[PDB]
Amino acid sequence: EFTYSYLFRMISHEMKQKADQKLEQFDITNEQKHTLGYLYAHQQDGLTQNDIAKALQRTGPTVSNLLRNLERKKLIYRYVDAQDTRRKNIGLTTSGIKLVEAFTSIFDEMEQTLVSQLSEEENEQMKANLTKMLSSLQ
Amino acid sequence: EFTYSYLFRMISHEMKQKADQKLEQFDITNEQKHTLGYLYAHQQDGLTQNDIAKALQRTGPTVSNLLRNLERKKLIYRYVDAQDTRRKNIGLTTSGIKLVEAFTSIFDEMEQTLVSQLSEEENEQMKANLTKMLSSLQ
Repeated sequence: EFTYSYLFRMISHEMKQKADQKLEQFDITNEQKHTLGYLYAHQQDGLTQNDIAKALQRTGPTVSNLLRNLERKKLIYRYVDAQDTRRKNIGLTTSGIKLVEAFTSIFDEMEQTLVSQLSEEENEQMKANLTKMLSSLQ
Repeated sequence: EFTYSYLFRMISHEMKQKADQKLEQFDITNEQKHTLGYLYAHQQDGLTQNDIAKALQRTGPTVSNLLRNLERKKLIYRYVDAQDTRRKNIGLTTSGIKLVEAFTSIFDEMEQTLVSQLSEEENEQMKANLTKMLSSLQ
């Protein structure tokens, strides 16, 4: 019916689509998730908009628009940099951190939804056989 | 045990690397391969650069450049459409036809090599399960 090439390509595509759908249930886009995640990981010393734009490889306007959107929801905050007052640093809020932590539910729920399609034995057989297939491609 | 997410992602990644490797003998990029195959399947319809860019979901300048590359190799040619001279249609030369058939054979062989990793019963179950999981993801 279908080739493996087709099945794996479509599964890759649909996994990405489903993760995006689940992320949009938090009213978050992929770009926004990456922004929040960047702050979560890298805010310890104080980040400016320019730092964020350079790290994400996006334009100033894109980053400015992203941050305004997130700030309306109180997911990010700003504070003046006392040794460079021409610059604001951008931080992730307590609620922004909780939301980023909640994103992990997406991968987990997706995996459990796949596992639930099969019996425990069928899952073990399928993973063993996928592992064979993977090994042959390496 | 690994997750399905991990296994599917890695299988797709390794498929991509192996397909890229096998493509090297043909001296074409993945975009060029897609273009040639699209022409093979649809040139009878009278295809322009714009039709190709839309099918590929790539930008105009990228597609124009790719077509010049294929044309220097004499894999494709163009002809003005007498019913609409604003349009140049694209066709495969005989070498373009032969090249598509050659790489199709190689990729068909790659698929059969993957099938050969599992027994008949294992393949039947694997295709059935992958089909169900693809369905679960909508």
